[PDB]
Amino acid sequence: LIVNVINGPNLGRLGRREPAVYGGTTHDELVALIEREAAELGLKAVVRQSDSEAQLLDWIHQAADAAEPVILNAGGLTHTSVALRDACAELSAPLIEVHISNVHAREEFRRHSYLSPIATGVIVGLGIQGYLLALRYLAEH
Amino acid sequence: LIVNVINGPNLGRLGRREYGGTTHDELVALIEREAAELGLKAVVRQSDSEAQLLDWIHQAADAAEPVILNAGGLTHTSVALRDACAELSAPLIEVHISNVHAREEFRRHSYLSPIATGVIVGLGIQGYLLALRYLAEH
Amino acid sequence: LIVNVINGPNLGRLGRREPAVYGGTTHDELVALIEREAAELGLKAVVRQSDSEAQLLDWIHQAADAAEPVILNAGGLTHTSVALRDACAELSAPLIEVHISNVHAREEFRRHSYLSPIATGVIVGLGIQGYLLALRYLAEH
Amino acid sequence: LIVNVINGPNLGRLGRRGGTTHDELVALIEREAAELGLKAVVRQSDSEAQLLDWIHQAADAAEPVILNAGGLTHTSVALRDACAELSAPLIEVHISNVHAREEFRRHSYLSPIATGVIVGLGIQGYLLALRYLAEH
Amino acid sequence: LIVNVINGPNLGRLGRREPAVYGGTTHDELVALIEREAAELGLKAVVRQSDSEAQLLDWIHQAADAAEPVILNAGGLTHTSVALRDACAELSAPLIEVHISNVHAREEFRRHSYLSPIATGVIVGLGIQGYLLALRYLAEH
Amino acid sequence: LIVNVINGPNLGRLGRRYGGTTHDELVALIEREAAELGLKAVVRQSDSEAQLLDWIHQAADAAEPVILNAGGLTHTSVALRDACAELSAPLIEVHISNVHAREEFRRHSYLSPIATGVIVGLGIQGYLLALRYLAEH
Amino acid sequence: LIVNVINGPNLGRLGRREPAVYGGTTHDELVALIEREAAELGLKAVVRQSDSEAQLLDWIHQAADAAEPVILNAGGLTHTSVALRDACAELSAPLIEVHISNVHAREEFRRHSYLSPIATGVIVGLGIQGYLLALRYLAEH
Amino acid sequence: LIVNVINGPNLGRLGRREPAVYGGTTHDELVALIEREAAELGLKAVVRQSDSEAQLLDWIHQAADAAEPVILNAGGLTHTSVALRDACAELSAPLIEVHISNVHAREEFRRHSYLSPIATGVIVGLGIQGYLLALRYLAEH
Amino acid sequence: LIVNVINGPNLGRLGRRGGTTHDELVALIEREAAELGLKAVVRQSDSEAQLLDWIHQAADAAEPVILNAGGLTHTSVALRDACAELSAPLIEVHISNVHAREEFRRHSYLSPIATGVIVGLGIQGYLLALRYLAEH
Amino acid sequence: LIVNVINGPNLGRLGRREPAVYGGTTHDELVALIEREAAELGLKAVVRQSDSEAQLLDWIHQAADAAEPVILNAGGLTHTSVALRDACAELSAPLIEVHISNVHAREEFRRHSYLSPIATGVIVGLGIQGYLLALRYLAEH
Amino acid sequence: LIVNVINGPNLGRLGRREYGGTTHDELVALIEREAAELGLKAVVRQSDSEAQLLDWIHQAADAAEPVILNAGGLTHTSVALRDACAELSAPLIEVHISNVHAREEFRRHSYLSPIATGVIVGLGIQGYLLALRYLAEH
Amino acid sequence: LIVNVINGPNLGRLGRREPAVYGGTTHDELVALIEREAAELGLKAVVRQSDSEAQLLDWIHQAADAAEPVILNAGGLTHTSVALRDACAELSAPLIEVHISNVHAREEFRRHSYLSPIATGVIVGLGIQGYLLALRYLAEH
Ligand SMILES: O=C(O)c1cc(NCc2cccc([N+](=O)[O-])c2)cc(C(=O)O)c1
Ligand SMILES: O=C(O)c1cc(NCc2cccc([N+](=O)[O-])c2)cc(C(=O)O)c1
Ligand SMILES: O=C(O)c1cc(NCc2cccc([N+](=O)[O-])c2)cc(C(=O)O)c1
Ligand SMILES: O=C(O)c1cc(NCc2cccc([N+](=O)[O-])c2)cc(C(=O)O)c1
Ligand SMILES: O=C(O)c1cc(NCc2cccc([N+](=O)[O-])c2)cc(C(=O)O)c1
Ligand SMILES: O=C(O)c1cc(NCc2cccc([N+](=O)[O-])c2)cc(C(=O)O)c1
Ligand SMILES: O=C(O)c1cc(NCc2cccc([N+](=O)[O-])c2)cc(C(=O)O)c1
Ligand SMILES: O=C(O)c1cc(NCc2cccc([N+](=O)[O-])c2)cc(C(=O)O)c1
Ligand SMILES: O=C(O)c1cc(NCc2cccc([N+](=O)[O-])c2)cc(C(=O)O)c1
Ligand SMILES: O=C(O)c1cc(NCc2cccc([N+](=O)[O-])c2)cc(C(=O)O)c1
Repeated sequence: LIVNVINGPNLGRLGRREPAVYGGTTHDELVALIEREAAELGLKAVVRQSDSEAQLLDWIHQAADAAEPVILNAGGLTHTSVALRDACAELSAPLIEVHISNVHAREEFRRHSYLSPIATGVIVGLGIQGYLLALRYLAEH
Repeated sequence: LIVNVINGPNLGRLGRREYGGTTHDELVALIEREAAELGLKAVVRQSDSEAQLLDWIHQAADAAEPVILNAGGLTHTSVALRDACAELSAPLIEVHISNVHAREEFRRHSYLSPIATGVIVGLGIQGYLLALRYLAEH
Repeated sequence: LIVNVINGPNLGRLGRREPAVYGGTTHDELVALIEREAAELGLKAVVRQSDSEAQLLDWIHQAADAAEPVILNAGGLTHTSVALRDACAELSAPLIEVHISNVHAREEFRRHSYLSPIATGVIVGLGIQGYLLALRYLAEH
Repeated sequence: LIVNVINGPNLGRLGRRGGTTHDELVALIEREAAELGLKAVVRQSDSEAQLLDWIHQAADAAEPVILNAGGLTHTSVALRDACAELSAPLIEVHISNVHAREEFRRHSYLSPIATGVIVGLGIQGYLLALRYLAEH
Repeated sequence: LIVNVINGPNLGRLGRREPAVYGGTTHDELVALIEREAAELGLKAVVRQSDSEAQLLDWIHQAADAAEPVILNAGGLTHTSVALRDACAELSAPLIEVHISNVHAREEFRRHSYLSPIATGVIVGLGIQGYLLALRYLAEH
Repeated sequence: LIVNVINGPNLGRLGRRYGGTTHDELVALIEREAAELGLKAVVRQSDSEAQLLDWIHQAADAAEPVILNAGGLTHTSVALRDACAELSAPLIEVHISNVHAREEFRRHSYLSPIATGVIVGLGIQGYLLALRYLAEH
Repeated sequence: LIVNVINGPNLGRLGRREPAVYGGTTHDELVALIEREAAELGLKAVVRQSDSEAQLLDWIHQAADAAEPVILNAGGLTHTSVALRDACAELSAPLIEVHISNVHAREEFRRHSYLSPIATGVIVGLGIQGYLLALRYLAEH
Repeated sequence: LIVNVINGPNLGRLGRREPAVYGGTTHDELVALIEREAAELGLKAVVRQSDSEAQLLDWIHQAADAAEPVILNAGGLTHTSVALRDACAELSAPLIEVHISNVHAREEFRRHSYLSPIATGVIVGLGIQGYLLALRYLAEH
Repeated sequence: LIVNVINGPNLGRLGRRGGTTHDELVALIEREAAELGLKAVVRQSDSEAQLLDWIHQAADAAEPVILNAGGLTHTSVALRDACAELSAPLIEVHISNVHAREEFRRHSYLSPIATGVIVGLGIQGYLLALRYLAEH
Repeated sequence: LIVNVINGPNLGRLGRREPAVYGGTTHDELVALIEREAAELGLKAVVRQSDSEAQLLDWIHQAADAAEPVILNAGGLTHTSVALRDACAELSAPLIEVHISNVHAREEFRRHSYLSPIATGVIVGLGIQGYLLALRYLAEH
Repeated sequence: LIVNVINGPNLGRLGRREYGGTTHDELVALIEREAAELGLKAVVRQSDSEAQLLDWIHQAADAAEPVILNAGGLTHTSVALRDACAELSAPLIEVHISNVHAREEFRRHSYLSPIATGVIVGLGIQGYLLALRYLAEH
Repeated sequence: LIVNVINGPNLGRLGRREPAVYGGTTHDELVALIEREAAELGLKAVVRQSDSEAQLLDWIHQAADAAEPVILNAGGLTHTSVALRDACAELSAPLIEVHISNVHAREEFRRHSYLSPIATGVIVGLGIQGYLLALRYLAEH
């Protein structure tokens, strides 16, 4: 089973920026770390990142079409794109929203999510380890 | 390293009446075994009483011990619980079995989330094990 | 047929005082007034009062295991206790919420109820006799 | 003592998508009324104007009112006003549990100036309203 | 110049109630007072009351058709009817909203009028005298 | 295959200050189209909530569809909504003007959540297009 | 009987420009008309204007101590000043709020008044004549 | 006469995803169906779809300079995009906002729109036929 | 001549991560109240039901109350109703300035029914409130 | 050590209207009491009152320059004057807000204060003693 | 060519700030020199008195003189100000020294902004100099 | 010394329609004035426009990485885009927001900006000159 991990706006600048907020692991490094861990779990992971909403929707259609699960961290889109939420609503396989930071201890507007109500589950504020714990849930279903 | 798992009211009624599946005494064994398997000691206690929860959260404060907590309904009502928890130096992880952001609008706000290290929602009984794992690393 | 009447915080000092917004009847004379009406319609009503939210929950628990119906007047907790709502959600058997005073005349915080949406029905502002009226609903189903 | 039972718009439709038509409820009420020594005058209208005149008449004659106003329960100040004048008890009644439903059904204009409220106890709620009046 | 005085629902009950609100004058006397003042001011006045919205809507249509000013006290309808407002918005002549009591000192729900924004002017809380001040406004324009 | 077209408060006043064209021209226009489509259309207009509620009850009992333009009652009357909810056949809300370009209070509608669909701002043809949707159900 | 007419900030600017929002009558001409009208009514009108809040407080204080009625158009202070409210609260004689323009046909902030809920009545939109009308209310006490 | 029919994010999935509403007609077919209807009415219907907000913006820019009509189903963007609204306001030919499903009967955030207050009119909940319906309006006016 | 000083949830934790412990607090309050002609009973509980019992006893005994209900200030309708019953003065004290804090701390169920409130003046609040009671 | 007791609008009229609510103590009796109290404690109280916002500003500016502590009862301006807050935030010394009446048992608009969030503390509802209690806090720091 | 620079409450206190480091006296001299460098005359006044502010605004209205106004807190609280300012027929520029959008919620609404020609915020005392430069060109 | 001037969606069509709300000067003419002016200050301006949020985020990343200041008119995204705010938050050099029109004289949705609270400052309503007055600030530091 393939499992898509999809990262949204600004997330390709992970590690080089905001290390005190998002940890020091880079995104090139995130991919490898997650690839390694899906393998160990008997899963295969496609980890991708984009600053373009249109790209994100395309990858979401692709997963919806393959019946593939999806670990999504939309960055700021989470609280703004109806378009995104509509795309993830097609997903037969489970959907796990992840955010490295604790969205709830942060600005007011980061506390409302157009995606949370249609997701299997959500993990927030557990750093980069939030992706791996998401794989783990999927590997068990 | 001792890890505190705390379950708020009505959580003694787990399993009985439908999600999963698992009962409370069962959940105790899953977590307890998983924890040791990770090299951790876990006490798991449930309570229908705010004062009992506050007491456990005080004892864990004094003891600098990490806390994992499904406070339940009190998540959305209790300022006392929130202030009890703010004292914690060790990580605190909020766990909810169901996906609360897909429920009534009043479970969509949590007094605990903004003072918590992290939050895990909608992943079932597995949530606890995942919190246990995060703690094993930090 | 075993009907449960539960009374939450502050109702213990009924009659006693204040007696003008709730009326003359004591808590003990309430038990007895119900206990008799319980007979007059053929059921065996259990009446209990506690200021402790936890006792109440324990009692709602029992009634759920027993599949026994519930008449509930949970003082102020009505408006602030999700856990009390949650425990009441479990009732196979009917739940009648009763408030002695017309809570819709009183302060605004008193005009929303967490219990109201998961209850079979609500009786409000018919005084002490409202408990009795709801005993009669249970007789008829 | 003549208790008035007034029923609002759409309530003549009773029994359609309790198969109790309006006409049947009038008989279940009138029985219980006298099975308690009271005269119950049960009426229905789709006209706000009409209901307002009915409440006028009860106002002018110190008679108790049991009111299920339907929609107008949430919309009508003119109805709130008229029911304010009732010196005798007013008991607002609704067959379904309005709190289990849409948010707009959760506010009532009537509830605050009413003596008491019965909700979602089906049709026996009208009857219970009477038993209360039975005690005055 | 014919001027229209229209009164909404419950306004036939002037005399009752409260005598505290409201005041002493019955609808009849008010009707008689208005006609007296209107002649005295050199205008003909037609005072009608109804508890019926459609009835009030027709009285307004005719005033639109005839280019007659209206002095309007709609009772509750002030705060609830788009129909009435829509209808009054067709009046080419002046429209003066009048209320007997001080609606800004009463229930929050009375502090909003659908008519106020499309009226020429508004007089409130000045009792029965209000109609006669409205009258005077109309006579000078 | 009958379609009820019901207009609400004020729409009697059409053509004398929606668009031009009178109410009488409207009924005429709606019939010719309904016939052009193998439908019979009964177009009535009241100012009374009572009169409307009643027509809705009749369409309910007869399982006829309704094109409704309730005027201001769209935004005020829960009564009108409950009667409309009874309908088993389609219900199509229509407005002549664009209710979303006007005052705020006109931008929420008690009917829309329980209607099949809504047509706003396309003037009088708004009714015509609605019948045509009913033609293909 | 002494009657006090008090105009708040900007109302010294009356007549000049001249707005079609307010009349072409200057604030001087307004004084003349009121005192004149009051004389015809057998009242004695003192008409004063200020841009200073504190000065309006002093005049209200002075009206309170002499138990004289007040016709008030506080301009915009209506909407912002609690201090004016508290000072007007202590009047025993009537207080009639007057605005030249219809303030419900205007912007949102002009549609709440700190004063309305404590005034005897309010006249809004009838132009300069509103002051004369309020005089008539007062002449008839 | 050229009419532009513009479909927003996720409308490429038309037919493949949840059919209760939006139906079982794919996007390809709709273009055929729209194209045929235009022939019948003596119109040329250009039908296009993009997940790219910038691609939509460009198409709407073009429709403006050409003064061509626009039928627009912007999907989610309806509720989240100001850029879209602004470009649309900029059109001089009519703009019919079309939505396949009854937006007003779903989640509250689908109940407010950016485009509607600047649209000629709006069609909702009439399925794929809305688009045919909007064409008819355009054919006559 | 008795004053009740009742302390809510978490306040048993004082001086531990403010400085002054709860045992110091009682010490301070008792002496100062003695210095004023009063006798002060200073109780503290994390349990809502116990606070109710302490407020009940005081309503019965017509003794004044000083109350730092902790978080219970913003959640407990029960507690408030219990305090509504008090006939002698009810003074609300918070050690910190609850208005410079989170939004939910800027609203109290209690304040609207207390004689008055003292906020943000640390431990001296209690003593200050004892001094309002000496004078009445 | 000098303490600034500043009283806002209407407070000059203490001891006159509204003996219930504000007490029987006059402002002159207040200025005296506070002065005697200061002596007993080792402080020198400077008590001033004004209905003028510009004046209170002046006074707070002066306290700021002298790094003197301020006890302020701002009257209405508590709820309205951002300019007041601004001047107060400049104080190095403690700032204790005082209200004679329990503002939290009165109109909602008094329930919220611009100053409270930047005050050392607030004492409300204890009548005139509240000024002496504030003094006494400043005597210990 | 006369330009009115009007400073509202608390602005007499610049330099004993918390808001730059320059004083009101000094700012008066900055502005005057720049205005003259720009072919203009700037009258710079500050008052803590709303009534005073209205007067100057009345005068500049009657003179059809443009206005640079930094109204302090009154920006958020005075309709009387809004009203006085609406009368001006020459441009009105609202200036603030500090970024108001980055502070309290109450600072994010203005009675003036809606009827100002334009607004300049966050750019320090320099905001006054640029405002002048716009009036210099139009 | 590089200064990035970056313009959002729709800004390409500057000059063309409008010339009322923001207009007259085309985007090219704009690029020329800014350049002519940036030089006279001893700066170099890079002026780019785009309809694409991704592209906009890309240019902010570049400025962010280069430590160059940014004058940004994001247009609509001012109000809608978290990701752009997060991208802007990483800049270490001043960020200045500019809008040609006065955004506070317009619709309510335009009266809130995600970037103002993280910008150095904002210039609004001075049209094109805003940009030139923004360079001028940068030249001073
Ligand atoms: O807006 C949000 O809720 C949000 C946005 C983002 N944006 C992505 C981002 C923002 C700033 C900087 C980076 N980065 O990785 O350099 C990445 C992340 C997160 C999170 O993972 O917790 C949450
Ligand atoms: O309101 C909540 O946030 C909440 C409350 C609760 N309450 C405990 C509870 C309520 C109903 C039923 C059970 N149960 O386990 O049978 C347990 C649980 C959960 C959860 O982890 O899904 C979330
Ligand atoms: O929060 C409520 O709506 C509520 C609270 C209460 N509180 C219980 C209570 C409070 C104060 C005093 C008494 N009592 O028994 O004198 C009882 C009662 C009722 C009622 O039955 O109408 C309703
Ligand atoms: O809701 C209102 O704004 C309103 C309603 C009404 N309703 C008419 C009314 C209601 C109850 C009783 C009577 N009456 O005359 O006994 C009359 C009047 C007035 C008024 O003239 O101040 C204002
Ligand atoms: O409040 C509304 O949404 C509303 C009210 C109405 N009211 C009907 C109406 C009011 C005033 C005048 C007329 N007329 O035809 O002269 C008709 C119509 C429409 C519409 O179809 O756009 C919408
Ligand atoms: O804010 C208000 O409600 C308000 C303000 C004012 N402001 C006083 C004012 C503003 C602009 C111009 C003038 N004037 O007379 O030159 C006077 C007047 C009126 C009114 O009398 O209708 C209402
Ligand atoms: O609900 C509140 O705003 C509140 C809560 C509390 N909670 C009591 C508390 C919580 C955590 C720690 C302690 N403590 O022992 O220092 C005390 C205190 C205060 C106060 O006195 O300012 C105010
Ligand atoms: O608006 C307020 O919160 C407010 C206003 C005021 N206004 C002062 C005031 C109003 C009416 C009468 C008097 N007085 O001194 O006779 C004084 C006082 C108080 C208080 O000390 O509790 C509180
Ligand atoms: O309320 C505002 O938006 C506001 C208030 C003020 N108040 C003036 C002020 C308040 C406190 C302290 C000072 N000062 O001179 O140190 C000045 C200034 C400014 C500004 O120029 O950016 C903005
Ligand atoms: O919503 C805004 O804050 C906003 C949006 C926009 N949208 C950009 C835009 C919209 C329509 C037309 C054009 N144009 O240049 O033709 C440009 C501009 C401006 C401004 O520069 O004042 C401000």
